[PDB]
Amino acid sequence: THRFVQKVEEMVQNHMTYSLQDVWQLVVEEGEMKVYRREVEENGIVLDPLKATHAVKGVTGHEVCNYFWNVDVRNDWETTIENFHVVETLADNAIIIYQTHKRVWPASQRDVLYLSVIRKIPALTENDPETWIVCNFSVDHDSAPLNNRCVRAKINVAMICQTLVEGNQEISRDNILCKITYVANVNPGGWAPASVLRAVAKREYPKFLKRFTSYVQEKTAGKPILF
Ligand SMILES: CCCCCCCCCCCCC/C=C/[C@@H](O)[C@H](CO)NC(=O)CCCCCCCCCCCCCCCCC
Repeated sequence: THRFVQKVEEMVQNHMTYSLQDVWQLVVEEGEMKVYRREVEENGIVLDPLKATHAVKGVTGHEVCNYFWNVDVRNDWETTIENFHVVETLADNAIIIYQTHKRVWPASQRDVLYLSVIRKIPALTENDPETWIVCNFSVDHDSAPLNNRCVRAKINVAMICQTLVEGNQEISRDNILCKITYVANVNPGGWAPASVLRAVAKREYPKFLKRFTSYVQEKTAGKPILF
C-alpha cells in the first residue's frame, strides 16, 4: 500500500519478462560465473547493459536475496561505496537508500538514490519453486536532493534467483543449487570517459559477484536451510 507499489510492480514485471532471456560479449567466465556486456554509448554517455549468470552450490534463492537486500550485512561484502544510509522504510520488504560511491579519476564522484525491494514470485503451484528477486531502481526523494558535489547516477539493477533441489531423508545443502541472473543498467548521470568507465566495470562486476556469492555460502554453511 506504500506510494511506490505501482512502480515496484512495473519494474519487477519488466525484469521477469525481459531479464531472463538468453544472451552481447562475454567479459569473463570463471567456474559457474559468466559475465556479459553489451557495448552501448547514447549521446556520448556509456550505458553498457551488464548481465551475469551464476550457479551457486549450497544456498537457496531466498537466502541469496535476503543477503543481497539486507543493509545490515552490506559492508561485509560491498566494496564500491564510501557511505550509505536508509532514507525511508516503505514496507517490510522495501526501502529507499542513498549512497555515495568511491571516486574514480578523472570523473566526478557518483551518488545514487534508489528503492530496493525484495519479492517472492510464486510458481503456478507449490509443486514448483518460487523465484526471488531483488530490484534496485532510482527514485526521487526530497530528503536526498540532487547536489553539486556528486553526479547522480540512475540505476536499474536486479538479482533474480531460482532454486534447484530419497525416502524419509532430509535435504542437504550439497544437493541444492541457486541459479542467479544479475542485470545492471547504469546511467552514469553525466559525462565519464568511456575507456575508464569500461575498465572499472570489467573489473568490479565479476569481483562483486564472486565476493558476494562466496559470502552467502560462508554465512549459511551449517545453518538450517531457509527455503
Ligand atoms: C573501486 C571503484 C568502484 C567505483 C564505483 C563507481 C560508481 C558506480 C556508479 C553506481 C553503480 C550502482 C551500483 C549498484 C548498487 C546496488 O545495486 C547494490 C548495493 O550497493 N550493489 C550491486 O549491485 C553491486 C554492483 C557493483 C558495481 C560495480 C561496477 C561499477 C559500474 C561502473 C559505472 C561507472 C560509474 C561512473 C564513474 C566514473 C567512471 C569514470
